[PDB]
Amino acid sequence: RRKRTAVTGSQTALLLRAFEKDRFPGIAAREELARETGLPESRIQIWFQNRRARHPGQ
Repeated sequence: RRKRTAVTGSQTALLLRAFEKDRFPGIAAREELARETGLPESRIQIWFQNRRARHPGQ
């Protein structure tokens, strides 16, 4: 178990917008999102994975 990352409302909103542009960001795009959101890139990867599995689109 790693410590569960607290994702804020504003962070979620920014991730949802990037998801609309590309559902499979590569590591460079994820590192950009990491810098923009404050989340570690590793956590952005997991966020996108879960999003794809649970709420694709909309």
